[PDB]
Amino acid sequence: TTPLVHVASVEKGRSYEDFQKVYNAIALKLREDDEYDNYIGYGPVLVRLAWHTSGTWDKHDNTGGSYGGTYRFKKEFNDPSNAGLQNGFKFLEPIHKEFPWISSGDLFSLGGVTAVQEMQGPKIPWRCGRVDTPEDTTPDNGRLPDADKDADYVRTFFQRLNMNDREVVALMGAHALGKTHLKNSGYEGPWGAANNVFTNEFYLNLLNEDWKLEKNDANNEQWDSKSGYMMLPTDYSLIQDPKYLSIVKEYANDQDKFFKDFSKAFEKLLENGITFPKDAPSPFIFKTLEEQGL
Ligand code: HIF
Repeated sequence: TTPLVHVASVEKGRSYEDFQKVYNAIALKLREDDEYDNYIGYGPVLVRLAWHTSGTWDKHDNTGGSYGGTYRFKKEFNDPSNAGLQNGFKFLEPIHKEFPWISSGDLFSLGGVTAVQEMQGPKIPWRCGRVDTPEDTTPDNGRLPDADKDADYVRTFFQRLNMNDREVVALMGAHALGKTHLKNSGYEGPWGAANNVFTNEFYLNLLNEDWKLEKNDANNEQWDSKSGYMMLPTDYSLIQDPKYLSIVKEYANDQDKFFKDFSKAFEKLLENGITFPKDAPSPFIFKTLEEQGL
């Protein structure tokens, strides 16, 4: 199959204002449904949904990616790697119902951007234009990463998504959000204390906590601290590899730098595989509910 080209196509007649309204609806529901997952809220799962719907991309043939919004098809939403994301999709259902004009890919990705910003993270420029593609364009399961591997695995894995060392380490800071759930992934526990506030806590915890390699109730190894935090073997690999370690230390000591680098890497992740016409609108930077006094 020849390398497909996905050209961004703006939803008919829509502009910044239309998308800010969708952002707002998502942000308002995030505030409303705050009891989810023992009051962590839907922020983390929406970020993970944005990542997993974008992370199926393969730079070699442009298959997968955020463009098609293929997670709406059974093969992909039933991917074992996506266990638990159905909660995020259900959250977005009423949003898509109110704004039926937005594409699935635009909604999934915008959900992640909205969550990060509302959780006090950096502003993440976002571009519209993803177009829904047929069920036969859904990528096969197995493109998302395993968590029981080492640094070499992580480095090699992300090369498929065209991410370098700094981009990988910056992206990983998102694990400051939410937690692992034994029933979903075979891992259990949060990475930090501020589960629904976007900060550089992930890096400080990796470096400052005293970690012990233990077996959880699913008989899988994970690193645990007496504080009640955990790290996946892939997370811990960031301090085992000397190159990753240097970057982890940088972000643990510069919140602004982490925010700026994460913003760039996350937008890149959400845009991989998409060709934006020269005359396409500039990226949108949405105002938070707080900035709008809403
Ligand atoms: C090395 C690559 C990665 C691996 C192996 C990996 C494994 C897991 N990630 Fe995660 N991840 C991102 C966001 C989030 C978020 C948010 C969650 C929390 C979900 C929740 O419902 O709380 C979240 C949960 C989990 C879980 C637990 C799922 C569950 O049990 O519910 C696993 C096992 N992740 C990213 O954005 C990204 C790219 C950077 C940090 C990124 C990279 C990797 N992630």
